[PDB]
Amino acid sequence: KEKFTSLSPAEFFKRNPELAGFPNPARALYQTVRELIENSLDATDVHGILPNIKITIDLIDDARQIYKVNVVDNGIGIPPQEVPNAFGRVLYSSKYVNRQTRGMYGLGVKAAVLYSQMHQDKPIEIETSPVNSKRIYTFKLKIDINKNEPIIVERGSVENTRGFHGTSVAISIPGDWPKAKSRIYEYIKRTYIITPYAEFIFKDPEGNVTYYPRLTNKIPKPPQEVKPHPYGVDREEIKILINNLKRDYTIKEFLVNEFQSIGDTTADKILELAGLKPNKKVKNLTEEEITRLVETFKKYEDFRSPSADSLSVIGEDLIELGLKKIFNPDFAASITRKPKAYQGHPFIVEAGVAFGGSIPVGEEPIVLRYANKIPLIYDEKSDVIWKVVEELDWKRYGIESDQYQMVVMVHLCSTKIPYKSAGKESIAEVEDIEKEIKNALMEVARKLKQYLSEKRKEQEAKKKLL
Amino acid sequence: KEKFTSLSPAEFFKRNPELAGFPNPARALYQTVRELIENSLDATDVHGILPNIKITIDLIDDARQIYKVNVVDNGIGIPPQEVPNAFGRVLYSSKYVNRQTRGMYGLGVKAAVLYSQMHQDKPIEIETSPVNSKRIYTFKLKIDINKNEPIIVERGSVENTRGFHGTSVAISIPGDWPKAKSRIYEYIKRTYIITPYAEFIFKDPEGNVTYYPRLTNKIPKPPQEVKPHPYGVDREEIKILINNLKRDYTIKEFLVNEFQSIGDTTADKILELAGLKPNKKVKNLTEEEITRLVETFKKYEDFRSPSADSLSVIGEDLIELGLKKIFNPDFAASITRKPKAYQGHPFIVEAGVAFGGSIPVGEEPIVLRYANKIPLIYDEKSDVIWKVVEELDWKRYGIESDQYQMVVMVHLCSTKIPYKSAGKESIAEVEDIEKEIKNALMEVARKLKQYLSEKRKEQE
Ligand SMILES: Nc1ncnc2c1ncn2[C@@H]1O[C@H](COP(=O)(O)OP(=O)(O)O)[C@@H](O)[C@H]1O
Ligand SMILES: Nc1ncnc2c1ncn2[C@@H]1O[C@H](COP(=O)(O)OP(=O)(O)O)[C@@H](O)[C@H]1O
Ligand code: ALF
Ligand code: ALF
Ligand SMILES: [Mg+2]
Ligand SMILES: [Mg+2]
Ligand SMILES: [Mg+2]
Repeated sequence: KEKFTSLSPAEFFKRNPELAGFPNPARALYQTVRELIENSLDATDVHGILPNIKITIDLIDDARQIYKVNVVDNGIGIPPQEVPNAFGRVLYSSKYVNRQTRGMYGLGVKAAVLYSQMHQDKPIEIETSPVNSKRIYTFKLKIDINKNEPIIVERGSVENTRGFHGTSVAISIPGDWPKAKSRIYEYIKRTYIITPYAEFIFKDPEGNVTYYPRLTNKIPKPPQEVKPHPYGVDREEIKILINNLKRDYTIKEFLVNEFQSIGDTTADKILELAGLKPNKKVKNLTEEEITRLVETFKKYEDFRSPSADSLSVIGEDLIELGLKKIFNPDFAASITRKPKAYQGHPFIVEAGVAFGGSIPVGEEPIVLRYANKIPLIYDEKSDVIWKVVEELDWKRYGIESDQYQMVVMVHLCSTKIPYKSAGKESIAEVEDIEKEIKNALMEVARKLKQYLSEKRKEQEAKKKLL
Repeated sequence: KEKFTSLSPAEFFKRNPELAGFPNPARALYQTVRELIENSLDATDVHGILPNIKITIDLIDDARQIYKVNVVDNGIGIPPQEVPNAFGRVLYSSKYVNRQTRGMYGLGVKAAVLYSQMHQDKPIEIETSPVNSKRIYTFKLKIDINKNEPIIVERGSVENTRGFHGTSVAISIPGDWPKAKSRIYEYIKRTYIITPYAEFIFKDPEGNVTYYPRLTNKIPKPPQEVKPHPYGVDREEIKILINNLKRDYTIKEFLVNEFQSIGDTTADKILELAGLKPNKKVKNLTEEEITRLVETFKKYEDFRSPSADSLSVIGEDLIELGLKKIFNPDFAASITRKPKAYQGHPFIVEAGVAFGGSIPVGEEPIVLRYANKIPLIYDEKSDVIWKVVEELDWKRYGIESDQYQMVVMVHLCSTKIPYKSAGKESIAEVEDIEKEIKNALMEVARKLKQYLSEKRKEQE
C-alpha cells in the first residue's frame, strides 16, 4: 500500500544533499568554503565595502576526517534576530529580491549545516556585529530538520569595544583535503583575479598561508534591486506584482510603474496588442487577460533594453588584464556586451579570448566560466557555455590547425543565473542566454580573426623571401 | 538594507524551474512526458500490474506553441482524498519510503504544473479509479504557489460503467516538438527495450502513432520497502530510526532488528567497537554516542552485502538481448554485479558491452546510462558513469586503434539514486558508486579483451 507523506525543505536536502553540492567529502569541503566566501562577498561589495576575507581550514580529527572551515569577513553583519533563521531555516534569504548577487536560493549555508549534523555533533558557530552595533553577537546552532527551524544551542553577546563589523562562521564537516585542494586553490585564485579590490588570507589544513593583496581601492558600483523587464515576465510573476500593489492602479499605470523600459507610448501599444482596456483596474485582470499580457510581452520586438545598472560586470580592462597576468598570451581581447533580458531578468554576457604565449597546446580551448562573478569549476562539459564554445567553427576565425593555444572566457551576470543545480557550478540551457553567449563569443572571435589574419599576412610576405 | 524573507517549496521551484528539469520548452516537453510515464510505471509494475501506458501529445496552439500531454495508465490509481496534494503540493510523495522506485522527490508532476501555470491558463486534468472503484474521480487543479497548496478548480465523479482502472493525467505546457522529438522517441524506445512486460502506445503531435507491444507477461518481483544497510547510515538517519521505534529496544536489539546484514554476532562486534553498552536503551543514545555508532558503521570492514532481493535489476540476459537488438554487434557481454551499499542504501551496478557489427565507427564509446530502470538522455558528459568510462584505459582491454565500434551500457539501481539535480538526468559523484561502476566495467571489459584477442589471432 502506498503511503503519502510530506517533507520539510530541510528534510528534502538532508535526504538528498547531492542536490545542493554535497555528494562526497571532497566536493563538500570545497562547497562549504565557496558558499561561505560567496556570502562574505555579498555582505561586503554589494554594500560598497572593500572586502577583507579570511579563510581557514583545520583538520580537527584525522581518523574521522573532520575539518573545521572558518570564514571571517568585514561585511555588514546580520541583525541578531535574523541569525537563527539565516543559518538554520532552509529557504530563507535576503537575496530573493531582484538584484545581482552571488547568492540566490537561501539554501547554501543551511546545506553545509545539514551535512555537518549528518556526520558529526558540534554545532555551527556564528559571531556577528552589524555596522554601528554596540555588541558582538554569538550563536551556536543546529537545525530541527523535521520542523525546518533553528535550534539555538547557545547564544551570547560581548561588548564591541573595537567597533568591529562583520561575521565569523565556523562549521565542522567531513572533508577530503588532498582531493579538494587543487579546486579550492583554483576557486580562490580565480575569484581574486577578477576581484582585485578584495584582500584574501587563506590558511589550509597543512598550515600553509597564502596572501592575496588588494591591488586597487576602487570598488565597482554596487548592484541594486530593480524592476523586471517585461520581456519574459510570466503569469505567476504578473500575479505577484499585482498582489504587491499598495495603489489601485489601472492596467496602463501598472505597465508604466512596475516594469523597466515601459513609457506611456510603449504602454499604449502593449495594451492595444494585448486587447486590454487602458483604464481597467489591474486587480481585476482575468486569468485569460494575464496570458494575453504575458504573450504580448513575449512577442513585442520594440522594447528598450534593461538598464546596464541592475548589474555589476568585470569589464573589458580587467578581463584582459587577468588573462594576460595568468596566461601571458601573444594576443588578448574582450567584450562587455550590452544588456539583454531573459524571463524578465536583465543580463549581460562578457567574453574574452587569449591566444598563444604561455598557454599550453591542446586540441580544444581552455574554457573559463563565471556567473555573477563566481568562477565555475565543476561540471564544465554540461554547461551551456561549453555547448556554445564547442559548436563554434574556429576555422572561420583563423584557427587553421587541430592543435592550438587558446583560452576562452565567458562571464554571465544577471539578477538571476539559471543554474542546472542548487550546487551551482554549471549554467542551464536557456535559449536567449545561449544565443547571446554565441553572439558575444563571435564578437571576440572576430578580434582574434583579425590578429591571426595579420600574422598570416606577415608570414605570406616572409614566404616570398624564400 | 537587506530584507530577509522565506520561500515555500512551490515558490522555490517556480523561481528556478531549471532545477527541476524545465529550462526551455524543448526540454520541458520531454521532461513532462517522462515524469508522467515514470509515474505510470511506478503505479503499475511496483504493484504487480503489467503496465499498459498510452501517451498522446497534441499541438493545441501553433502560434503560442502550447502542447497538451496526456498519459493514461492501468495502475493502482490515487485515493481521491490524496489527489489534490499528490498533484498540487510540492514535496508530497508516496515514494519517501526506503524502496527502489523511479520516483523519489515528490516534485516531478508539480514542477510540470508550475511550468504550465507560468505560461498558460488551463488547469491540469486528473481522472483516477482505484482498484474496485465504482466511480471515476475527476479533478482540475492548480497550485497556490505562496501557500504550496492545491487549488481545486473542478472536482467530481461519474459512475465507472466501462470498468476503467488507473489514472489519466493531462497537462498543457509550452513545448518545442521539432527539438524534443528525437529524445522523446529515444526515451520511449530505450524504456521499452528494457521493459518487455510493458505495452506502450505513443501518438505524437504530427499524428504518428507507434505501438510497442508486450513481449512477455512475466513481471519482475516488485521492489518493496527494505531496511537500511548500516554502512553509511548517518546521524540524522539514526535519530529517525530511534524516533520511529514502537518498543523500548536496547542498542543491541536496535542493531539486529532495524538494519540489514546485522546478526547478533555482528551486533556484539559493533557494540564493542563503538564502546556502547549492549543493554542500554537506544532512546537514551547521546549525541556523541550516535556519532561513534555512525563512525563504527563507516569503518567496519566485515559487513555482509545487502540482499540482492532488495532491488529490481534488468538482468544479464535482457541487457545482452537489448544490445543485440539495437546494434547488431559481433560481440556482446554483460554482468549483474553483487549488491553493494552507499550511505546506508543498497545498490547494484549492471554493465554491458557490445563491439563490432552494425555499431558505427567513432572516436569514443557510445554510452548508454540507466538508473532505476530509467534511460538517461541529457547531460551525459557530467555523469559519473561517463567519468568512469572516459578514465578507463581501453588499451588494456584490446582497443588499440583510435577509431573503433563500441557500446557501453551501465545501469545503477538503488533505494536511492543520487542525481545531480531534481531533473534526474545525471548521477552525482558518490565514491562508493564510482568505485563499483569502475569495477563492473573492468569485469565486462575483461570479457571484451578475450573476444578481441581471439579475433586478432584469427585475422591471420
Ligand atoms: N557572511 C555573512 N554576512 C552577512 N550576511 C550573511 C552572511 N552569511 C549569510 N548571510 C545572510 O544569510 C542569508 C542566508 O544565507 P545562505 O543560506 O547562504 O543563502 P543565500 O546566500 O543563497 O541567500 C543570506 O541571504 C544573507 O542575508
Ligand atoms: N499515474 C499515477 N498513478 C498512481 N499514482 C500516481 C500517479 N501519478 C502520481 N502518483 C502519485 O503522486 C505522487 C506525487 O507524484 P510526483 O510529483 O510525480 O512525485 P514522485 O513521483 O517523485 O513521488 C507519487 O508519489 C505517486 O504516489
Ligand atoms: F547560499 Al545560496 F544561493 F548563495 F543558497
Ligand atoms: F516525480 Al519525482 F522524484 F519521480 F519528484
Ligand atoms: Mg549563500
Ligand atoms: Mg513522479
Ligand atoms: Mg527510493
